[PDB]
Amino acid sequence: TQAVEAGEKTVEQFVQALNKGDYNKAAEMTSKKAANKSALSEKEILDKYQNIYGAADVKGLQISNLKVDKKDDSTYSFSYKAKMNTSLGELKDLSYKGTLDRNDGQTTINWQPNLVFPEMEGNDKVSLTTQEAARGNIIDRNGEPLATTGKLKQLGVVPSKLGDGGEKTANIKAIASSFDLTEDAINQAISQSWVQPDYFVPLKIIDGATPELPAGATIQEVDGRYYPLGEAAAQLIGYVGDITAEDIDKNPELSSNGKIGRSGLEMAFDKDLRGTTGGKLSITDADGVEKKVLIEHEVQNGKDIKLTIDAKAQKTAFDSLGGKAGSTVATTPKTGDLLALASSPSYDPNKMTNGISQEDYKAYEENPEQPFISRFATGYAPGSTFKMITAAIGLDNGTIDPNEVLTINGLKWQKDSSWGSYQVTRVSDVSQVDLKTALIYSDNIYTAQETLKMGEKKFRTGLDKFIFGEDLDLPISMNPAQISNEDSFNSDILLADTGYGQGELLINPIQQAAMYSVFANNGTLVYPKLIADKETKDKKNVIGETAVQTIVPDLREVVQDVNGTAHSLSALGIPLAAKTGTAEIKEKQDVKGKENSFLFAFNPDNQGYMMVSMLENKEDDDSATKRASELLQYLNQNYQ
Repeated sequence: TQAVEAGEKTVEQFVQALNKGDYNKAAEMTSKKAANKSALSEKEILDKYQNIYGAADVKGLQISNLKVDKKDDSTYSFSYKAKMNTSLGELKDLSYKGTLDRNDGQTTINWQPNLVFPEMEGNDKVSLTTQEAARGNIIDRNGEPLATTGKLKQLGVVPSKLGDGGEKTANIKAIASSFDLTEDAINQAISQSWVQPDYFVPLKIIDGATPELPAGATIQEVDGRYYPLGEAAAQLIGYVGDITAEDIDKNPELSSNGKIGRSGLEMAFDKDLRGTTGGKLSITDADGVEKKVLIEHEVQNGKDIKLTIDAKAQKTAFDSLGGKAGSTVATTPKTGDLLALASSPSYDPNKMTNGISQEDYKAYEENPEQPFISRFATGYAPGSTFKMITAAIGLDNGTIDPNEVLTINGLKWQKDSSWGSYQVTRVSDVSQVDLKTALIYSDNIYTAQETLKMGEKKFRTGLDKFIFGEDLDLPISMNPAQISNEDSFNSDILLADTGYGQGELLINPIQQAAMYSVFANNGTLVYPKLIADKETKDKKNVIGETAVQTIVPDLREVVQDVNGTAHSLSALGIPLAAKTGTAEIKEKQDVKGKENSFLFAFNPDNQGYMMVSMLENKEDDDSATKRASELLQYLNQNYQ
């Protein structure tokens, strides 16, 4: 019994050493090389495991049903079931067997080639054939492609057919002036270490028709990942890169030759898009005559993911931002379909997945506007557009009388001298302000006063009926929206700021479009939806239908009244209920004050579309309303 427990522990340590990849550690637990003892030396056992288990990318060896008994005074037989993960899948129901040797004070494994794979004997080889799986496509709601696998035009040069001295410089300047590329860049490419005289040196992917090819230039068609929309949806879709040795160490079922998504949806749906590697792992004899086929299954190409995105709306929404910092979310508020998730500025996913230089990538990672940020999923303060929610809450608890008129003098206001130097600021010096006037002129002083009259308790009771703290069911990496840092404001100033949407509030544009959807469903919140096949989830009785029928007509006047903040949208001549907003941002790291411009708009007649747009750190005389003329036309025409 005492010697039997050491045998089991030896087997346990042996499998553990194999599971952690330490083959030398496992090989040093084997007995001496002999006929009935071990079959190979320690170094030979190391090489056999490293070669065989490394070719199949074996990882995660786990055992069960371990039984160690006794055969003689020094031989102890053992047996266990085992399972492992390979490049083709999981090998299950593996019946291993062997013996041990307690010659001295140490039990050692009588190593045999059947401890690699069950039915291996003598000098049996292992063969692994694999067929790559084609990565699936990402399409919009109408089948238009957002991420596909197509043929690309690879522009490159051969240093031998280029020239010696003079002709080489002239052709490089000709291949540089014809394809828009630095003359020093072509020389740096053809002079790298790996380059040999008669090699094809790739340079740039051409997305149009082939221009004139000077001497040495040649195009070679290669298949690779292609993104039609380009930077317009680079943050949403993401990109794919070459699979590295560490990625295979993490997941052996990846292709050691394929592509893996690095960000966005290409990464979120990498398992559903990469497919499963087909092939056959088998045990062959001395040559290539197969004995036992361990694993085998046909190749399964990746599935296709169909999004709710509208391809043209996504392109229009991104281009409308004009390269500035901001985001735009367009939805169908009754179903939650995400028609567009634009984020600007952006990067080139085609340049990212093909040939990207360490200089252009550094330019993408140092731009203070940070193009890599998915701004539709980044938590921001909602701005003065949030007064709608504060008003809708005030109408449900009877705090806000739509006809009651507050008397406000000036542009700054504070409850008490206790506030110190902080004052709620408004842009329009309107004396007699009621609810309708406050929404037209975007009066923060009205909202700050009604919020304080409402009280923290009633205000949070209305806010808690929304989606604060909820993790949305979307394949987009996101943090849930918060009302503040803690569950209590503990500051009348912070409560007033939260009234008009800029305290410790953090709500990303997707969560904003969710909360604002109540105005298109009579107080019923419709969760956003990105996958076309999913069902519409809703949250009924968020705000009162009385509040919606009171605020939406006022939101119409935001566009129709000549002093409305969105009156420039009346140029469209379409039914529009809209709301604008601003947000002042100034932390300790900020130089001066940075302002964010917001616009919320939707069709109040048919509820066919809804739009929220933001301009982060706006330039002077710039606004989200200024750039929303085109997207609103498209959504009004194509989504009734």
